[PDB]
Amino acid sequence: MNFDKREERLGTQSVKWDKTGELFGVTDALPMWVADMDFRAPEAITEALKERLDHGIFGYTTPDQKTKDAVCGWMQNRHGWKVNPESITFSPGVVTALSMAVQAFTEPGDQVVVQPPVYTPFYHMVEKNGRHILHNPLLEKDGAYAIDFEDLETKLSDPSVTLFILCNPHNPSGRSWSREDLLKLGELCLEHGVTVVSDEIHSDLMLYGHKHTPFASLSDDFADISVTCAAPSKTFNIAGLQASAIIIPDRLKRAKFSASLQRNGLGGLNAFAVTAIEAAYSKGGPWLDELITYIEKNMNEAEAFLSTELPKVKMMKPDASYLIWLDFSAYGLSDAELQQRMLKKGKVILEPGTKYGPGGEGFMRLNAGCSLATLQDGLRRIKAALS
Amino acid sequence: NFDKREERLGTQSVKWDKTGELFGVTDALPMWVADMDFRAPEAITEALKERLDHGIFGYTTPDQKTKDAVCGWMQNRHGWKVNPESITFSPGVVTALSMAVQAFTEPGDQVVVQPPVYTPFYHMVEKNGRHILHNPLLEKDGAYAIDFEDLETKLSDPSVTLFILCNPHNPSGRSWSREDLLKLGELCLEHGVTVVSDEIHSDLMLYGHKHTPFASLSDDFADISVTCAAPSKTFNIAGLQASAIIIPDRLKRAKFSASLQRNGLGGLNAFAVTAIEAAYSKGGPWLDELITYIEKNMNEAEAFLSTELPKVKMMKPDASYLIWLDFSAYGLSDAELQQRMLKKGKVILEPGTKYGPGGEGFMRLNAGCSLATLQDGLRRIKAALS
Ligand SMILES: *Cc1c(COP(=O)(O)O)cnc(C)c1O
Ligand SMILES: *Cc1c(COP(=O)(O)O)cnc(C)c1O
Repeated sequence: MNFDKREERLGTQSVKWDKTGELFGVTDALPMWVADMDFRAPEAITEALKERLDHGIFGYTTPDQKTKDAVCGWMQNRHGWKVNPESITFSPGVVTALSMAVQAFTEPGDQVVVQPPVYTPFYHMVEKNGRHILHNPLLEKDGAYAIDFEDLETKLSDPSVTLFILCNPHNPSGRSWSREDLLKLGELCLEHGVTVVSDEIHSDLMLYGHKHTPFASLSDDFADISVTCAAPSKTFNIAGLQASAIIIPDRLKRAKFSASLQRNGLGGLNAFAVTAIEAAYSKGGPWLDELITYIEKNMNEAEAFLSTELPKVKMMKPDASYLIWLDFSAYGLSDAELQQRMLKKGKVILEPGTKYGPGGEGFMRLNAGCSLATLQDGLRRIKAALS
Repeated sequence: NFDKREERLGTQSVKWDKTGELFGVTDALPMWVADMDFRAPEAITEALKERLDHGIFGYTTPDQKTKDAVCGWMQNRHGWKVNPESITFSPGVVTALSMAVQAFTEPGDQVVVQPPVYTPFYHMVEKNGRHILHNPLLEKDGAYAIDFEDLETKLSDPSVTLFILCNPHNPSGRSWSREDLLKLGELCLEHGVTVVSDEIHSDLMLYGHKHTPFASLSDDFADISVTCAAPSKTFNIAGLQASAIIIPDRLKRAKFSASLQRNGLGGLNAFAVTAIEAAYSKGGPWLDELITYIEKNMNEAEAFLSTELPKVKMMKPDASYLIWLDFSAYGLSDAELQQRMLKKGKVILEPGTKYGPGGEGFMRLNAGCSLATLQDGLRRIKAALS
């Protein structure tokens, strides 16, 4: 493949490139914010979409035995994890699945534990459904995030806590939790009667031979209290297609999740979604393995550059994915001022760290899912941003 | 060109590939679920190729020119002025109905519908802890009419908060008159009921029938209505999951958005964003060519039914490609009618059962197909009835 190839994305109705005016107040800044890549989907996906377009009929389209086998086959090949086809419910996206899972496995007024800072919709899919966020803040220990197990046990044992949403890899930072972290979390959740939603959407994008451990893979018991959200969207840059496989080995939990879909008038995938998730999990491998190497070399360049040129900026090197959580605390600036210096003076758009709630103060997130050249330009824009 | 023979077996089509699971047969001609056996308009497939060639499928959002396409259609096809601020995108009309029910009622509230009607109307009320209240349709002159005296009684009940209008009405394809709609609006305005109008059959007006959007009739009506429109039935693209929901009243639009956010919805897929624009922008003449082919298909059905199966009363539909067929005069049970159709004739209709009360003795025949496929359908219906 050829990730250095320069793409024009202006005028493609791209949220990342075309909605900067609406969302940031600038038209002339390099977009490096929302988590989508600047790359063409693999040819293995587009071949098969063009094939679906050629048939020319776009009526009611359903996933089938071969769609499920591509999901199962992929999880066994990439992650060593056995999934029965029957475990899989499709969804138009993982944020939808987060919402459905909240509605299915908790009551109005329950508490849901998350580990902040974290992906913003975790807050929204709990708060907007009249459930309550209880935070288990992560600890910064040695330029990497660690889980605080003493706080978690205190939080998980309150009787109104019925759900825990795990982000693994964690967004932001790209932290890949250890087997032992998951085992400790799992046992606490069994003990305290807490269903686990595992958001594993970044889990294919593992850097430097970091190993992903799907929570549900660890025991029967874990499998029976888990809802794993997986998707080709981050892995193959096809968020645009609204395709998710949600894995729920417990029949009763699956039926409750399905019921939430039915109630809200959902359960269909669009016809392109159905082609895309079969092609992606069938023939995506080789392209992913070239993307990892490409992202590794992008991450080595950002680390090289910041530690040399910007020594007050502290970069968490991610274990996975193409998003870099960056610490600008040392500059003593408001989040309001940091962002204006990036927007007006560097001409670059990063995600402001306050988006991710407590612990996001003084950080911003940088989308390194672009050609080396675009990354080098953006790094220079961050330096420029700071006098 | 609608006479081209089109292969749909092996294409993950619910209609053609899910018969074994849903009807217990794989050797029958499927003429049940409401999608067509035709290629979409070239105006949509050509714009789809453009987005495919660009080769990147990240987060894609509707823009002003998407909402303009929608306002262009409603102005050009209907004479309805729609401000872009009024449009909220949804992945589907069933999704919209669920959202409307959750946004505009309380649990325990009663929701009026006119049976027999599209099955999801019942599910999206009952499954959400709301109560279906029937305003049954009367058969008069072999066509449906509204029972306004019964309707007035029911809209008066104070726990009734929502009316779900099907216009055109599935099943039957009935296109409600200006007069019908003015009287319905008056009652809901009188009794503080919110009107959800499913208008998804509204662009396939046959034989000079004219669709009247509820919302178009006055500011009073606009402001209590939720209009669910889509290109999906009109252009055979239900599998691109695109729809446009028109809420002129800003407060009800806010509550409807809030139901979409709450459910982690709001986004359209990249192809839907393309498809809805192209369809409402450039689909006009392909649709006129389709109205004409449907009209021929209906004429053939009426001619064949009046001559070869005169016991069958066809409701000639005002709109869409779905034929509501009364098999009463045969005296088979609903269950024997379906086993005869599926096992003897080896053809699949929608059993009128599923549409609720007023549905017994009926089945719905899908004529959205080549005249050849329809003639094979009618031949199999006659074989089933011997
Ligand atoms: C980007 C992202 C998502 C997005 O899910 P969709 O399927 O695109 O709705 C969900 N979770 C995490 C952690 C993400 O980073
Ligand atoms: C087919 C049909 C629908 C389904 O709409 P989607 O866009 O597929 O959700 C809704 N309403 C009526 C009356 C229909 O006939």
